[PDB]
Amino acid sequence: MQKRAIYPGTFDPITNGHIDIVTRATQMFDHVILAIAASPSKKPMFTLEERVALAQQATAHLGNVEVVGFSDLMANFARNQHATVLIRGLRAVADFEYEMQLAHMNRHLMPELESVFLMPSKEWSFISSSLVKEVARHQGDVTHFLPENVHQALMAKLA
Amino acid sequence: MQKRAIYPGTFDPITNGHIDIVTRATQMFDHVILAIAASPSKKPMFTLEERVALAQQATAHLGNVEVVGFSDLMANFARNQHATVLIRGLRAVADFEYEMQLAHMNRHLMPELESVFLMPSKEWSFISSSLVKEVARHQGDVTHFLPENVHQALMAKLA
Amino acid sequence: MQKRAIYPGTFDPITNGHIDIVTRATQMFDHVILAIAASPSKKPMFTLEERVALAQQATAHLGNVEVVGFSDLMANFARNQHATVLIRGLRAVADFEYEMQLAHMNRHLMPELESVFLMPSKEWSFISSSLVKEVARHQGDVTHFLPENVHQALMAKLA
Amino acid sequence: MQKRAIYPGTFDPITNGHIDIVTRATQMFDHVILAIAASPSKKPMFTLEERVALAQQATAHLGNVEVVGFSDLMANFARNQHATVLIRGLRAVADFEYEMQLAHMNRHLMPELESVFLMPSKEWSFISSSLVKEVARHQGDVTHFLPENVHQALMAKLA
Amino acid sequence: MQKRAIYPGTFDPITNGHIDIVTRATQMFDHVILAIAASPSKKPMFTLEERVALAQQATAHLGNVEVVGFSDLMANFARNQHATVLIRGLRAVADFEYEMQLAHMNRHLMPELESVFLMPSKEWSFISSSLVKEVARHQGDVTHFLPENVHQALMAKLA
Amino acid sequence: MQKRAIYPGTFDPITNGHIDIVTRATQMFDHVILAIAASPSKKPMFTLEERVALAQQATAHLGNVEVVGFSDLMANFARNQHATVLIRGLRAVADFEYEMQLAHMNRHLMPELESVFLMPSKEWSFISSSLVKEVARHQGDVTHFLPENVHQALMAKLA
Ligand SMILES: Nc1ncnc2c1ncn2[C@@H]1O[C@H](COP(=O)(O)OP(=O)(O)OP(=O)(O)O)[C@@H](O)[C@H]1O
Ligand SMILES: Nc1ncnc2c1ncn2[C@@H]1O[C@H](COP(=O)(O)OP(=O)(O)OP(=O)(O)O)[C@@H](O)[C@H]1O
Ligand SMILES: Nc1ncnc2c1ncn2[C@@H]1O[C@H](COP(=O)(O)OP(=O)(O)OP(=O)(O)O)[C@@H](O)[C@H]1O
Ligand SMILES: Nc1ncnc2c1ncn2[C@@H]1O[C@H](COP(=O)(O)OP(=O)(O)OP(=O)(O)O)[C@@H](O)[C@H]1O
Ligand SMILES: Nc1ncnc2c1ncn2[C@@H]1O[C@H](COP(=O)(O)OP(=O)(O)OP(=O)(O)O)[C@@H](O)[C@H]1O
Ligand SMILES: Nc1ncnc2c1ncn2[C@@H]1O[C@H](COP(=O)(O)OP(=O)(O)OP(=O)(O)O)[C@@H](O)[C@H]1O
Ligand SMILES: [Mn+2]
Ligand SMILES: [Mn+2]
Ligand SMILES: [Mn+2]
Ligand SMILES: [Mn+2]
Ligand SMILES: [Mn+2]
Ligand SMILES: [Mn+2]
Repeated sequence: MQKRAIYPGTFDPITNGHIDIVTRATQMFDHVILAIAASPSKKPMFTLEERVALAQQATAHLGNVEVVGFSDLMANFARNQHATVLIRGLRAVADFEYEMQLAHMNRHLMPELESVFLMPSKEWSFISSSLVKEVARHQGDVTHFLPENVHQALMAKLA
Repeated sequence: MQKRAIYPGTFDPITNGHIDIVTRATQMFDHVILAIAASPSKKPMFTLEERVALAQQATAHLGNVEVVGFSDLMANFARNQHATVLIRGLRAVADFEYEMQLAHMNRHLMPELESVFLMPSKEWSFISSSLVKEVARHQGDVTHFLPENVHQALMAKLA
Repeated sequence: MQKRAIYPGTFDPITNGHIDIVTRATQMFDHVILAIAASPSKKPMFTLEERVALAQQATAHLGNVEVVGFSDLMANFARNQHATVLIRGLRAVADFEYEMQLAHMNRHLMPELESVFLMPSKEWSFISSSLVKEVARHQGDVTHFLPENVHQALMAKLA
Repeated sequence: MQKRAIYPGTFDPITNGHIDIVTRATQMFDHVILAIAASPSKKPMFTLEERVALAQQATAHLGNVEVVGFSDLMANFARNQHATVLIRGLRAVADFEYEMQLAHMNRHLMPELESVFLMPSKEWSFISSSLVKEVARHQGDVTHFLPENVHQALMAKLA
Repeated sequence: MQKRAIYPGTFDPITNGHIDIVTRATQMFDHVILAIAASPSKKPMFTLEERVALAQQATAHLGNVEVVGFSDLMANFARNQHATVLIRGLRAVADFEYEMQLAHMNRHLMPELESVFLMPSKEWSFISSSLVKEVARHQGDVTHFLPENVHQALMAKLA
Repeated sequence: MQKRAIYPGTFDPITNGHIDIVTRATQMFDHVILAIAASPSKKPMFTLEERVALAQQATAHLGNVEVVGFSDLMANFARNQHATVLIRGLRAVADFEYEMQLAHMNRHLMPELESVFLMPSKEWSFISSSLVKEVARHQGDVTHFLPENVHQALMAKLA
């Protein structure tokens, strides 16, 4: 079957953890939409424009990945995009109770959208965009957790 | 014995989950005070006035329920109201560590107030007011999680 | 109202933690039935008869407590005891998860039997029958965690 | 793409929860192998042959499901079945922790076998084979949690 | 060996829980730096100056404790201070997933800095500075959780 | 100061995870006692003598490590070894809960024996003796998770 999956998030910025997850998704699903939310939600270090461009570059090597931005309800977008699979990354440091809440709400909103939880490499299982941003903003080295293009952009952002 | 119990919260707005919990409480305790906190805590979608009126309507069918608003320390109000039972709803997606912290603090503040944790129906075990508000604010259908009166009020609020 | 509550468990043996919980229960409800399950699958250290005796003496000072043993389905025994409140203790977090399962199953078996979780004192928040037995198997001093009569029995049973 | 997925477990016995998960799997992948592990260390109630039979009938209505038993290393069996997706169900939180261990071990044993966690309906989020057996050992009504043929087998096995 | 340990935090204000942890640290390590972060992070009830002075007084009886303030990355300061041990208090109500995330990030940033988790007395295992501040700000008694000097300062702050 | 630390466990068998933890301990304290408990109730795969031998060789490269077996109460053995630091490893979250219980019990038995939790590398954060044995029972390759001598022993023991 030709499944269309959606992998939503703020990607602010996209990390090696995100790349790990989306790469794993492309191996089991025909088309993967990496959906970037225009979430002013607490000042996106990067803007949607930057957010999208960085993601497009970091996943350019992935043939069946499509980077697209969206506003408001993720489920409404997933429905319009005809996605039937919702990719969620599950870190060792994940808020499981929250993921359950989100998945059940998304199922209520769009039952035809099935939540699929993927696990990243042990290497990226203990980090997050906010932690990375916080560390970088406070003069810490986060080179190891980001694609080269994102690393360069981050330095420009904090300079 | 004639126990007086208090069921505190922001009820912003009251949901079917809250109704579930308070209804279960009225079956084991003589008088249940549904206490609504005037918690400006991050802009109450609804005002205390609205908050109270909506709750009064949603629990009007419950004979031994009294909806009352209060400000500042919940324990101080519970003490003045002569409550000896503190109702706490325990969702499957609850922050247990937080509930423990809260209960122990409340016990220090008022040892004569006993924390009672009740469990809602599987139906409401994965939702919360903030999630409901967030989904509704972003164009999602939350009709299923609210009493009719609250549903109508919510639509007016977001229009 | 005069509610009848049941506090089921293996109580092998009953500890100060159990005493703490049942005591809190007697202050909320008219009559409390401390129900000891045979639990053959657990290969209890003490026989049902022994555990019943131990608990009886350990709770003799509590006028409205009744100790009874049972091998039936807890739900059926609860219904037959005319109990409408099911008491459970919440100390540690992985207990909560297991407790929700039994609670939802028990609600399925007897919907009018309302689950009520109570929280023990900080003093007994880290003990369990199995841990006390483990320490006692190695001759460690567990006098602080058990009722006088239970400690003697545990000592005599292990030597 | 035509992916082959494997859904391993002890299935002692298979429950509606398992049915829920495998069903969600058949809607995402072309072929699903419901693999029943011998699991001698668990001292299963039903023999491998019995569990296989039970599952076969319980999933007969699902065209792209295949039930097979195995005593090999799950990873090796997966490779030999030509599966590239490993299905796992996430109901409760302590499962998630244990699941990450097996997932990371299995990824170490077969890196191309991608772990996929699915979430069951709220309806079966609190049941397990062991709990159903426990209730059944006490003659409790478990018809609601098992496929018709499994319930009969469970009844006949316990009397 | 002569180990130099660092115990970082906002100490806003320092509580009996903090005193408990730092006291335990001084018993196993030669020199303990109680590092106070100048974290404007959501309006420090107390200023760094106040924060430091209160801590110095509350730990004056501890000979090998040095109270020092720092800004930005904790790891950068720890490195400059030549610390090889990082003290983290682990409460029963701790965000473990967060502690893991933090520890792994700190290990990436400074591998020569080893994270050591200490456990406070049952007495302080269910509280935190934010909860204490919130309760006090809302007219609750928090005398029991603070050193006398902090208690006096807190009352002045809220008057 | 010259502290003596004890790292107790069943070590059945000792894994790279254990090696990771004890190694971190030797860098903080002068002398470390890796204490292997008989743990008859666990029905260990290897005898105490075997586990001691295995650990001795597995930690021979660590000058300040001492391997000893014991069947006494861990607290008493710690006191008799003149240890004032109790080393424990924290990998997964349900371990933390169980660890707090033993820690509080051990503090009750020997208040001057301070509990110290260390965190293993991401590399060994998902392994355990039981999981390695489980994989090995099915002939899976576990060379990556065990010291050379332990792997041989495990291979020879299972065939
Ligand atoms: N390092 C990672 N490994 C695996 N999954 C991840 C990782 N980081 C994020 N995810 C997952 O990707 C999705 C989107 O996450 P998001 O865009 O918020 O980035 P984030 O790192 O989680 O941000 P933040 O640090 O603000 O929490 C979520 O399902 C999340 O669990
Ligand atoms: N759906 C629900 N089922 C059971 N208990 C609930 C539910 N929603 C809230 N509660 C409980 O009722 C009490 C008050 O909760 P509150 O008023 O904050 O609503 P809320 O849904 O928890 O809000 P929020 O989404 O902002 O977290 C708490 O003890 C909470 O656990
Ligand atoms: N120390 C304690 N504090 C609070 N509740 C407790 C405590 N010990 C047991 N309980 C609760 O009492 C009920 C019965 O528990 P049980 O009879 O199994 O004793 P137990 O200590 O939990 O045994 P075990 O060590 O085998 O787990 C459960 O709901 C349990 O959560
Ligand atoms: N009710 C359920 N809902 C969702 N997933 C489930 C459910 N029961 C089992 N699973 C999942 O299916 C897989 C196999 O589980 P298993 O065969 O052990 O049955 P089980 O119910 O988990 O047994 P037990 O009661 O012995 O723990 C696991 O990944 C498990 O998480
Ligand atoms: N009562 C306590 N017992 C043990 N450790 C504590 C306690 N309070 C704080 N800690 C630990 O000390 C360190 C610093 O904590 P912090 O300075 O943020 O105070 P805090 O109480 O955790 O603040 P907040 O209430 O805002 O969360 C952390 O590692 C934290 O876990
Ligand atoms: N891989 C690991 N990483 C970090 N700490 C570990 C690891 N394995 C064990 N430990 C810790 O070492 C101590 C002793 O553990 P133990 O000897 O039981 O081995 P184990 O792996 O935990 O065994 P089991 O598989 O039976 O649970 C415990 O404090 C435990 O948390
Ligand atoms: Mn996130
Ligand atoms: Mn809430
Ligand atoms: Mn128990
Ligand atoms: Mn299972
Ligand atoms: Mn904090
Ligand atoms: Mn262990």
